[PDB]
Amino acid sequence: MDKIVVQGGDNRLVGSVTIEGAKNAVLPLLAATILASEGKTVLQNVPILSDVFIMNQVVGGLNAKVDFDEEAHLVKVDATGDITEEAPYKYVSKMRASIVVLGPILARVGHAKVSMPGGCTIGSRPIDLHLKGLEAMGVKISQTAGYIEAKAERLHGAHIYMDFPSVGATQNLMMAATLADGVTVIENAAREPEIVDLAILLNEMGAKVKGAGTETITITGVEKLHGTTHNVVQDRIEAGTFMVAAAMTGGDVLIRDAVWEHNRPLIAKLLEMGVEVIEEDEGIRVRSQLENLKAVHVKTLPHPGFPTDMQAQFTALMTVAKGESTMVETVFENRFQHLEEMRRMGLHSEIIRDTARIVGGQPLQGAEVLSTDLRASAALILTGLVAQGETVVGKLVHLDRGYYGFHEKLAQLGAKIQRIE
Amino acid sequence: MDKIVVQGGDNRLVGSVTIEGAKNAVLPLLAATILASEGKTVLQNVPILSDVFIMNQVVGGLNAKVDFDEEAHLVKVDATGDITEEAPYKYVSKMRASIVVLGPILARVGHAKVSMPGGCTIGSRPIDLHLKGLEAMGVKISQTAGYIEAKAERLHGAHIYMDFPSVGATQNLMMAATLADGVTVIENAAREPEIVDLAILLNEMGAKVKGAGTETITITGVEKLHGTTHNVVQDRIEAGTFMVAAAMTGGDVLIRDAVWEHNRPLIAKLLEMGVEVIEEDEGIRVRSQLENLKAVHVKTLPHPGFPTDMQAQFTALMTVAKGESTMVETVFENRFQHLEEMRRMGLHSEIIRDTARIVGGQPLQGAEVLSTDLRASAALILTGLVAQGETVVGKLVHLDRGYYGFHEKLAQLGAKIQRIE
Ligand SMILES: *[C@](C)(OP(=O)(O)O)C(=O)O
Ligand SMILES: *[C@](C)(OP(=O)(O)O)C(=O)O
Ligand SMILES: [Cl-]
Ligand SMILES: [Cl-]
Repeated sequence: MDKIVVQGGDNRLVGSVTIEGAKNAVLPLLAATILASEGKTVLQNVPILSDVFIMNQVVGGLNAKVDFDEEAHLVKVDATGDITEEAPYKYVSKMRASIVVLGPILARVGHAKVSMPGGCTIGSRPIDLHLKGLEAMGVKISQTAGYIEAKAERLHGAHIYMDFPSVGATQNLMMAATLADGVTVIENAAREPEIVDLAILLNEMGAKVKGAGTETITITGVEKLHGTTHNVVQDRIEAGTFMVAAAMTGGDVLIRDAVWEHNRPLIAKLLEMGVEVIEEDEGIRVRSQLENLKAVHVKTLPHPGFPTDMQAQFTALMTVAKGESTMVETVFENRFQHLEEMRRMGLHSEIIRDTARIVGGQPLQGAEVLSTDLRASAALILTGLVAQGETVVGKLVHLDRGYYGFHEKLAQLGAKIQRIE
Repeated sequence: MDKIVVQGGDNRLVGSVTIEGAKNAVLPLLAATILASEGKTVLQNVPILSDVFIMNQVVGGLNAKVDFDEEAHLVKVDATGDITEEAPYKYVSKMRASIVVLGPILARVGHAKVSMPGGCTIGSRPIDLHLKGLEAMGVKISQTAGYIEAKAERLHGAHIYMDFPSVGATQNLMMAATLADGVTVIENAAREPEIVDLAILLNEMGAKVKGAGTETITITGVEKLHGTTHNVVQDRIEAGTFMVAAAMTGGDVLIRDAVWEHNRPLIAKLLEMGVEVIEEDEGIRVRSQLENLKAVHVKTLPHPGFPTDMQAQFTALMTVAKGESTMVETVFENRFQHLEEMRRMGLHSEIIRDTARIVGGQPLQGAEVLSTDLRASAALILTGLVAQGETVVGKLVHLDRGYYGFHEKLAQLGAKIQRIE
């Protein structure tokens, strides 16, 4: 379909950029609207992304009324009617994150039918942590012709120790627990900012959720939740993507209203590399002198460690620094596909299992490249800014799941970039 | 788009099956036709596959005349004219194996322009072994706007120790060596049957290639090669796929004219599992009693070890054996994607890095599933034969690269299977 075309070199980025609401918070926040049996829920700062339109179809398919005012970045949900139980294959097959309606359907309805997710290109993503935790809460799981068929005669709390701090499983279990009998304790919980924002929404709806952001979340079940109005937290991955873009072009960019505390492990590694990062009244400013950039080691880890969703973009910055950088991806088994396409731009990298070694300063050239996944697409476009000549990036269906107007925002900062239909 | 629909649970396969010429031999054999400056080359037993049509476009684009008589399974090549140098992005981006014209173009023309391959879904596949070996032969490598630019002022032999026995790099280097000055020795060479068949063709064309099938290939360069007529070796992966299908359905199938020596590590593991494998005058017969199948351990390795191109299909057979089987995939890093789609059919598997553990005897159900790659597609269809209910397999573009008439061959053995347009 469309292509993004970048004229390489001389793309120093200068100016200010507005960041959308978080893709990875709005999807579970929309799932949470099913819990409210009284009042309507309004989410503000909603990003206009393909994944949001799909989740609105999933929630609407449960007999909730979903209205998306795109100009106002607002979604209104009326879940006060009789909620139904099915999340069909036609939606789950297009977006794995659809799975986070399982918990709220079980809490509100007591039974659910959710298509089992299949393979994902960036790694094996089994949902046993979701299903094991729900079984501990009294849910009987069957699987029939591709569907998870879940029944809770009397959903109840459980003391769950997570083998891994799964973001999606933590969200599913927290939401199921809000209307379960008694207390649920999730040990080794995901600590990501999106977990915190979901807990804020649930507490605004009349739930009793404590500890979000720590390794232990405690939920005290209640009889019913109420709708509320809530601003989606800023997208820290879109914010971090523009911080990386500023750093690798020797730019000076103000990322408007960026949250320092969400951006911590990225900001610390940018400061270690020699990038300047300044907290100002209107946002976080990122500036760099290209000759000051030094190679670093990064290891992706569950929050508060370095976020896997920033890894591909950070490897693009490692290409311009001085020395050999090392990126260790521990969260996803197969998230270095962008480094394979970057070979076409002249980038040599050494990949052994979960570790990529990248010598900075190689003389890259623009080439025709194809996106394999959302963050890989952004990493290819960022590398196109610094390569010599013209880069053409295709398979933009991936970029459109998580960035709104990426080429327009880069062009207003001074990049020679166009999106051609 | 097209779908394969399987009615499962009762699909004992009985009868005889014809196997096509090898997709992994015909592609390098077609590249080798560029070496012949006198006489035309005729390949017989050519399979009707999408990859063959692309390779015919690559070779035709070098100013060789390529005629494919599909009814006769015959390709005729006239490379006696002035051969050109470019293998463009529009072909390499659709088929990585296009890269094996680099060696023969350098041998025949002395310069080449070949699009650099990018990412592949089943694993990182860098071509450094190809380029390092060509540099040792006097080729100067540049990279410009996505293309490998290669020039050999006077191509010559080299004593190359391969870091890994790469099939494609071994093919590229042995073809380049045929017209180089002096002797080339490839240590730690690929030993696969497709290497042996390519060496047979080169020797029939007047080359001096010795040692194919062993860890050391020696090539003595000559001035020019001549066209010849050659039967493509039988596809041992299609043959092995029907051996696995017979075993997992408790069938009795004669795989016509199968070559025992090419099928060795697969046959030995089938015998260890309890399958009966009988060498007969018309082919290799595979029979099994389902209650006799026992779990086994398999590790993929370079030939003569167990072939990675049989791994996915063999994991489908592991689902019906008694006990816990283990599959270690050492050749590719991302080749367990079919096991994630198989969770939709009810299959639980434990995947840690390169190792998959599969408990046999789980009660699988048919579901709608999507192919991720060629051998994964075959593995999903085979699992559909034994699951209870209807399996629908999509994304058949992958299957069509390596199997001709797969659903028709299974239906004539008794499978309840249809390909719907
Ligand atoms: C991965 C990216 O999951 P999703 O697309 O989000 O369902 C995939 O399917 O490749
Ligand atoms: C792998 C399968 O290589 P190819 O398709 O053969 O070029 C890929 O590109 O996914
Ligand atoms: Cl389904
Ligand atoms: Cl021979």
